[PDB]
Amino acid sequence: VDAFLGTWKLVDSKNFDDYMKSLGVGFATRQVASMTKPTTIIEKNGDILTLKTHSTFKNTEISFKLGVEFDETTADDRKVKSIVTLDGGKLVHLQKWDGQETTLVRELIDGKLILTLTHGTAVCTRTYEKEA
Repeated sequence: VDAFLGTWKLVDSKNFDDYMKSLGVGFATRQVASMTKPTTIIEKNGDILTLKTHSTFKNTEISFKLGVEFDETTADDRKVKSIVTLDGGKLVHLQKWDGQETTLVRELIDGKLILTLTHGTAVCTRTYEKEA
């Protein structure tokens, strides 16, 4: 997990508004979150991986041990069971709640954190460059 550890600012968000409508997010939060560029910062302690998404809405902190499902409240106010494991340098995250489940697949392509947000026929592929 070493290549993840660093500060990362949003460079591109392809298909963001299509993913936000598939989940159920109203027009003012859907438009302000596309204008916002949030800073994802992955850190370490002793197996406790602290991923801090610093947005102009609510700052979400997730603390995770690689193969452990944890109950978490999101920035859109939702109880979600959150299972992230490492697949050869790839944090394959799955947040699941009452029929609806979104995958947050984070993959290093040429020093860039590619956050692939897939739900109901709308994949938002988000390029982040390293600011560390």
